[PDB]
Amino acid sequence: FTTEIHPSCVTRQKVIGAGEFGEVYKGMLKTKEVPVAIKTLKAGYTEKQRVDFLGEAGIMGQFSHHNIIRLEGVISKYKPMMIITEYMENGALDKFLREKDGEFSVLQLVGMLRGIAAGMKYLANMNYVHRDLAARNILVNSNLVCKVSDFGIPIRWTAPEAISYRKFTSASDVWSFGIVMWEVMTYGERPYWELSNHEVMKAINDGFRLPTPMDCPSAIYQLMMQCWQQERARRPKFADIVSILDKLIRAPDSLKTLADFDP
Ligand SMILES: COc1cc(Nc2ncc3c(n2)-c2ccc(Cl)cc2C(c2c(F)cccc2OC)=NC3)ccc1C(=O)O
Repeated sequence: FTTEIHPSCVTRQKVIGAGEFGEVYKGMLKTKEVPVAIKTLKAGYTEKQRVDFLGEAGIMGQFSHHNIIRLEGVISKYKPMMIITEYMENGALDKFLREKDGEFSVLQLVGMLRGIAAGMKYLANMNYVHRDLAARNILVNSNLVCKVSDFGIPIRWTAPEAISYRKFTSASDVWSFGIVMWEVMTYGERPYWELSNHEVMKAINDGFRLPTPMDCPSAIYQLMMQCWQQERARRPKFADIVSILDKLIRAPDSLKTLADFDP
């Protein structure tokens, strides 16, 4: 099932974006009132668009994890149709970190990566391949919890066997996670900067990998490199990534850089 919500229990308060299917709002939901994100289906939709739009909520409704965006419910009996999710105060991860450049501890950044990895582990253990994992598709709440969203072709986030041979697996999601680690540790820099998609694919085949971010711990960058192994069977699983990041968090000197020992 999917909880069906009566439109009188929703208040749209502010437009916060333009989605694939229509406008997206911040609002409130009566259940004590809770802040929500509200995706609407624009009037004048094709049957395919209506099916696609409501399919997102079908997938999302199958999952319940602290690092996966919560579906509160849908409005499908009234118009416009709406998908109601938990509101995430700090928005998209890549934009959040760019606005906060240099303002987090390395422990805090690794903790965000730990949450993302835990959400992805849950997805993989439910045999869900995401295929579109990127910092723009992760949301951050006011307590800095990061949650995967976007349940429904960007070359530089995709594993080469998925580009060349359309082999999308949890292992290719792991490649994407590596790129996400690099987005996080650079505070939202664009992967491969403005190299062309062709130059990106060419460099990866020749063995180029993204370079170490400034002040990135050695174990974190080497974990990225392991996620970017050309042969997908040599990549860590998400269960391994979660276990590795927990060890680093528990030995936090492993995360320190020079400024932690000087000005
Ligand atoms: C977009 O900007 C924000 C969104 C915020 N919150 C928020 N919370 C939930 C959602 C969204 N946005 C949002 C806003 C606009 C758009 Cl177009 C989409 C969404 C999404 C969303 C996403 F960010 C990525 C992928 C899929 C999404 O919907 C499923 N999911 C729901 C908060 C702050 C900001 C900000 O920049 O200050």
